[PDB]
Amino acid sequence: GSSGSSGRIGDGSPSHPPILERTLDDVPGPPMGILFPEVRTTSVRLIWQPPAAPNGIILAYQITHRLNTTTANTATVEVLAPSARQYTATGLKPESVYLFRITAQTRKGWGEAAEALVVTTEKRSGPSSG
Repeated sequence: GSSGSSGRIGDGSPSHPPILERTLDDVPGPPMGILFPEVRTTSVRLIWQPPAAPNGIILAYQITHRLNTTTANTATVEVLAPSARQYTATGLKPESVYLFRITAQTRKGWGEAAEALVVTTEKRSGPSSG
């Protein structure tokens, strides 16, 4: 009796690790997308967005409004819900500038904060640059 045989070898199969994999906890980042669509004298309304990298369930947010140039003791910051993308600021002095600091609240605390300035007036103005 007798017989023979033969074959060939080979292999290959690349892959990639899945993103969005937070092992540890940590406060969120700065809320980007701070634009002022509606801004009046003593009443403004800006809109922001959540941080692509929350790295933690948002419990709420904070919007600090104050006069960039004025006097006082502190700034009356307001806490928003974790499902708040926009906010309304009432009781602002016209013919001035206000700094809007947006922040989120997690199980760790308050992470980065997005600062956005907005003037109070009826005359629309926007240089757009930088």
